[PDB]
Amino acid sequence: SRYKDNRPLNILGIDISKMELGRYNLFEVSIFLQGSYLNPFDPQEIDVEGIFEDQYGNQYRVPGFFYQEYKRELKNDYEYLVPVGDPYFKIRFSPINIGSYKFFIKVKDKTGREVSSDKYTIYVKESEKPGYIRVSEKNWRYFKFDNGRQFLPIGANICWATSKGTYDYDVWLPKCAENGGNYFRVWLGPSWATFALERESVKEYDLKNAWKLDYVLNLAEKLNMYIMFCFDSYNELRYQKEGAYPYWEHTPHYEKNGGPLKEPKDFWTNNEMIKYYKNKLRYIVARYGYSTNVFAWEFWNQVDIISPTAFVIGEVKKWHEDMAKYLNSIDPWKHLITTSFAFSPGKPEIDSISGLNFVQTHIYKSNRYIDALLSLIAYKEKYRKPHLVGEFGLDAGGNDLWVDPNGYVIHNAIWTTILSGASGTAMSWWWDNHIHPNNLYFHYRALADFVKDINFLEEKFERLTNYKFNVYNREIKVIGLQGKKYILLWLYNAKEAYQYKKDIPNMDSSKFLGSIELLIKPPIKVIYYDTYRGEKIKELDLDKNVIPIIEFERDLAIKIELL
Ligand SMILES: OC[C@H]1O[C@@H](O[C@H]2[C@H](O)[C@H](O)[C@H](O[C@H]3[C@H](O)[C@H](O)[C@H](O[C@H]4[C@H](O)[C@H](O)[C@H](O[C@H]5[C@H](O)[C@H](O)[C@H](O)O[C@@H]5CO)O[C@@H]4CO)O[C@@H]3CO)O[C@@H]2CO)[C@@H](O)[C@@H](O)[C@@H]1O
Ligand SMILES: OC[C@H]1O[C@@H](O[C@H]2[C@H](O)[C@H](O)[C@H](O)O[C@@H]2CO)[C@@H](O)[C@@H](O)[C@@H]1O
Repeated sequence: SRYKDNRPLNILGIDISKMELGRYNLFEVSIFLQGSYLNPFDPQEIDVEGIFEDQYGNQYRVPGFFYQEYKRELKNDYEYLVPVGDPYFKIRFSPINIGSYKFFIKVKDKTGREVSSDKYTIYVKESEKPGYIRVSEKNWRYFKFDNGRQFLPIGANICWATSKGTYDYDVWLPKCAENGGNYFRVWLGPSWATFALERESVKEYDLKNAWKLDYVLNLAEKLNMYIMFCFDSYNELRYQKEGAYPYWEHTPHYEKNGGPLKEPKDFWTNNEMIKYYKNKLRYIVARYGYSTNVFAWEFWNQVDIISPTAFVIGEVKKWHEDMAKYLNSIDPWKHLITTSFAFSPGKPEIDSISGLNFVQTHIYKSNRYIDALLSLIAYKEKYRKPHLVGEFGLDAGGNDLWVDPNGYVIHNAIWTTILSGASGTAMSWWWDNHIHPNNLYFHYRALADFVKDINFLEEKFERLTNYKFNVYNREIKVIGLQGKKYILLWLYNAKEAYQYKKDIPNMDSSKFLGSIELLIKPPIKVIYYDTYRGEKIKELDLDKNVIPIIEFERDLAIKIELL
């Protein structure tokens, strides 16, 4: 209990970040206090709350959180955080309406003593921010912002840094954002993760790693990127003898390391563990819930491959139902909630629960993965909520970087997923050893420039059918969407798309290859798009439903407008 206090409860000072701010912007309160508590991360020991009210009756109860300031520096090849001042408490709020808000602070500690502040008034003006990310009410396959604009996630996993810490995100995130990226995913566990909150303990959270997460969230704010926060990863509950990067013997949950659990199976039902997990969810909501740049709360990375001694489907299901209900109830902004599985088809008993707002697929597969992605996307339409292919790679034991240095595998996956009805791109692994050093960001820029001017929420897209190839001496296949105004095609050569040795294609041809006939009514405008250079190649006005295919090396995109 390094942070314990044993003084009578009193507010000593309050700092306010600004009295005028924009819609959805951060309003931060710093609270200096003394009190009686053993653990500032436990609301039964000390409970800080900010009570906000707008002009329209809406009240918000925002939990406060323990905070330490740091100053970062680079010590050769590793980040070092120097503490600045004593720790204190913060409240982080974001206004959804404009106009006036009144608020005050309430604090209660374990003695039952309660103190409060006077009421303060702030004023909120309109801003450029689109709001929080929600499921689209127009098309349940897709996400939107509160203001109605679509959110199509384009990006990759960027789940932890090297020893350089936040200084790696200083490099990766601007490169991603300038190439059309608006999404990434970070890990808040296991204990070795850059942003691990449960580093030494499951009862107290790591203030340095939480500060790094602040920093990276602030960088995403500046770059208009949106983050999935993955709270826990399967390794935490997987025994050393089971392989696959296990970590149970080292995890703070284990009694050997000071935690409440004698075995990982007890995670789902141990009363002490459940209480501390809820405290962690409260801490996460308190410290990060304000942010519209939090796209989603994700409970688990691949919960199905925890130890088989620990995976009890009914208990994992009930835990997800209960925690999703608790998290939603304490989150004033009601962020999206999800979870993930390593098994590519997922677990319908869990994917079907209403408290998970969208489903995911992880798939690592080397052979015919285009067909596998299409099949999984078609299959999971049964859930009637968005589908994110949250992890994708070859099944090559991490050897994607030597097998495919040009990123053709990533290329194939992002085009296939977006044009098959998934909510956004397939999200690659290997951000640090592959995407960045091989400079693969251009693939995302080409795709983003192709899709960004289409409102997917309103096209009523469905997977392409009713088509007829007429192509000789070549095997061309199609992934496509047919909408009320647009038809989007990705054509690929089946004999070239899975070969990765050749250099990046340089500029297709002037020649006719073949044709594809579509069940559509002319006239139409046809745009041919180079998926590697990310540019229009050719435009063609047509009076019939037979679309010529120009010569191309590996793959080609076509945008068709119904006139
Ligand atoms: O440096 C930080 C940290 O790294 C840790 O190791 C990392 C490792 O470097 C990779 O980045 C790896 O990436 C995998 C992620 O876990 C991801 O969620 C996903 O998960 C894998 C899973 O790890 C595992 O490989 C699993 O294996 C399958 C296997 O493919 C086959 O199906 C077999 O029959 O079953 C097992 C499952 O029982 O496959 C999952 C995907 O299906 O895939 C990513 C790529 O592999 O993450 C590691 C951490 O999880 C440690 O070295 C740590 O010490 C170090 O500090
Ligand atoms: O920050 C990510 C890693 O960057 C590395 O530097 C790269 C740099 O980003 C760029 O790609 C340049 O062309 O090559 C450098 C490596 O040769 C390293 O600084 C590494 O430590 C970082 O983790």
